[PDB]
Amino acid sequence: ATKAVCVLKGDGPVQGIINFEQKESNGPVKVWGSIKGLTEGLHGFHVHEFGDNTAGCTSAGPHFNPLSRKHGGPKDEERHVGDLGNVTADKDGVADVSIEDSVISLSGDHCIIGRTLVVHEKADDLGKGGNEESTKTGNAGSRLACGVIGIAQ
Amino acid sequence: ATKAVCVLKGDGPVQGIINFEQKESNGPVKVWGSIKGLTEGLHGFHVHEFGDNTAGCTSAGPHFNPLSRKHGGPKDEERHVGDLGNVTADKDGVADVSIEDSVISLSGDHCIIGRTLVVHEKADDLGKGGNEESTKTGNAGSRLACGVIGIAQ
Repeated sequence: ATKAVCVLKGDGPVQGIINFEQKESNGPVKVWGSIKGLTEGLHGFHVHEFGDNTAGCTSAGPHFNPLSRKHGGPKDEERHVGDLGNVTADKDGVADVSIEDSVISLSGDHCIIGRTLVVHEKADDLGKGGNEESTKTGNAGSRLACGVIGIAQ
Repeated sequence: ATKAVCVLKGDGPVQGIINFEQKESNGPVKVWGSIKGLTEGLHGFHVHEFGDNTAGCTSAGPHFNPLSRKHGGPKDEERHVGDLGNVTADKDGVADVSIEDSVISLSGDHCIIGRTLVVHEKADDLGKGGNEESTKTGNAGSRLACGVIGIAQ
C-alpha cells in the first residue's frame, strides 16, 4: 500500500534496485535507487503492463497505458501511465535514479504493484522522434533488465 | 476474470512457472503450473509477505499471515493465508501443480499480487509436527526458489 520495490535483472550485466514510496493515496510516488551496467547516457524507464517474466523481459508486454493515451514524457499531459521518461547513466554508469511522479500510483486503478519496471537499450525519445514507433514506444530499443514491482516492508 | 503468474528462481537449480486465476471476484483461485529441480517428494509451497527480492528469497520475509493465525495446512480453518501446503516431485524432480484455494485472493485484504511465492527445501508438516516451529513455519526449511506474483495476460 505505501512502499514498493523492484529488482532489475536480465540477460547481460544490467542490474539494480528501484524503490517506490507514496506518502499519501492521492499524492506523488517517490522513485529512487540505482542501476549499473549501462552504456553512458540516456535510457528509457517504463512501467509495462504485465508482471510476467515467463519468457524474459518480452513477456511484460507493452507500456502500461490503461487510459489509452499516446506516448509522451513524464511531464506531458498526453503520456502512458508507465511513461517515466529516461534515466541518465554516468561514465562508469551507474544511473542514480531520483524521480517524483503523479500519474503512477501504488493504490487503485493506475496501480503499478504487480506490473513490470523496465530499463531499455537507448534513450526514450518522448513522442518527438518523428516516426510511427516514436508515438507508440519512443524507440527505446530492447529490454536490458526488468523486474516485477512488489510490496516492500 | 483477473489472472496472475509467478516465475520461480533461486541460487540453486529449481525453476518453474505458476499461474493463478480467479474467474469470479469472491470465490476460488485456480493455481497450476509445473516446477523442476526438485528432489522426489513433498515440498512446502507458500506465499510470503513481501515482494522483495533484494537479498534473494530471504527478503520475502515471513509467511503471509494478515490475520495472525497459527501455521496449518490449506484444508484447515487454522492456517496462514499463505499456507498452500505441499507440492509433489516425482522421481525425475518434477512437480505438477493443480491446487485450487479459497483463502488466498487476487483482490482485497488477502490479495497476493506483488507478494512472493516460495517453494521450500523440506515437506511442510501442516502444523502437526509437534514442536514450536511446526506451528510458525511447518519445518519446510530452506527457500529453494521464489518469485514475485504479478499481473498476467
